[PDB]
Amino acid sequence: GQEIDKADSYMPYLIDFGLSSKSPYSSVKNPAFHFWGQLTALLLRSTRARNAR
RNA sequence: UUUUUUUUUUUUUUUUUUUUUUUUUUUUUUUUUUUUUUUUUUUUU
Repeated sequence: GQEIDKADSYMPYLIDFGLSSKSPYSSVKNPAFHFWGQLTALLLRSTRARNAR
């Protein structure tokens, strides 16, 4: 019920439209996931994931 | 012609000092040369 897959939604602008002030979708709030994700990606020859914090 | 220690004397003989010391240790603290507001490819459509 968060319209995150919907074509033209407000969701992508939750921060700047001031709908939210603490994003659930952020990587700060998703630290473990962000890691494991980028790590696997890197082993799989990603260049994007190379410089991920 | 020599002489054949780039040896030498008079004792001597730590580029040893004793006065006590002896972390080029002080800490009252307090110790990521971390820090928060999201964020977190020196990503772009």
